[PDB]
Amino acid sequence: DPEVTLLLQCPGGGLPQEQIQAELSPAHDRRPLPGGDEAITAIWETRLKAQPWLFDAPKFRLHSATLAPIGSRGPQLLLRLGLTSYRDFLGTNWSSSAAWLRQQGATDWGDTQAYLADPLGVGAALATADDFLVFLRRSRQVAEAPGLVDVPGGHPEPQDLAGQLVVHELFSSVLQEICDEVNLPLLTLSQPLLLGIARNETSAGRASAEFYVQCSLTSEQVRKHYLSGGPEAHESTGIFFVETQNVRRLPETEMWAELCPSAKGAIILYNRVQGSPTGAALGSPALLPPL
Ligand SMILES: O=C(c1ccc2snnc2c1)N1CCOCC1
Repeated sequence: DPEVTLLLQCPGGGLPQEQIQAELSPAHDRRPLPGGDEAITAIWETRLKAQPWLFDAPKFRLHSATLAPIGSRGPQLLLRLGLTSYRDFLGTNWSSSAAWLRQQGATDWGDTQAYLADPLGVGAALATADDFLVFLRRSRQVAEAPGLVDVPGGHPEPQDLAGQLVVHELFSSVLQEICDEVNLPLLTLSQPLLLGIARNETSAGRASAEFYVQCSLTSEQVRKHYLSGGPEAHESTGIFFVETQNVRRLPETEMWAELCPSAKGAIILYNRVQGSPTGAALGSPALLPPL
């Protein structure tokens, strides 16, 4: 799967909010382009002169994420974050020249991402009370990954002593994206666990935080809530469900070729961190079938 790379696999079945620190610093921002940020401005101007209803928005930038030694007490993860924007994304990661910016970053800074916006996404492996994961079909008319399968999520917009508010907004935003797109009540959702971070190599290495969220409703009830919004209540064109039993072998199915890279990230991390039992009971051959 060359279109997805794992940057972080979380320990202990995934990390709760209270075990994560963030450092939000201009030291973690994109570097100005070698010939100046005028190239980003020119692309934006061309875009607005064709689609003048478009608007810019701020985004978090992932610089890096450092895990503590396993088995330790105290904070278990440090997220190094800067700030970027939708405009900077359109002029760098989404640019036809994105691979040239990666080579220049290697040359100038020893960092393939130095000249990339790299806005941080969020996504969820969302499980039902009857043990299914939730999938969404993307419109065939959108610019990114048309007609492919996705999981719930988005790209959160800003607003340890400003850090804890930032971690709070990241955990909040994955629940908000589930309530807005799937139309579920907030009180049917668990507190999220962070499974890990996955990079989209088809979009020049931009990264998504991937979470595990449990719903107290069954697959049939989740479908009812999704549909009862009507076609205007969601960006996706349909919802469907796969037994957690069958998610284990999903990369061997015809569905895999239809998953967008960030949804592949969410399913690989679910299989590694929530699947793959470590103990004698769940590891027994009748509960963990060979092959
Ligand atoms: O939701 C998104 C979107 C896509 C990529 C990124 S990367 N940073 N934030 C993003 C936001 N879009 C694009 C514009 O039209 C509506 C759908």
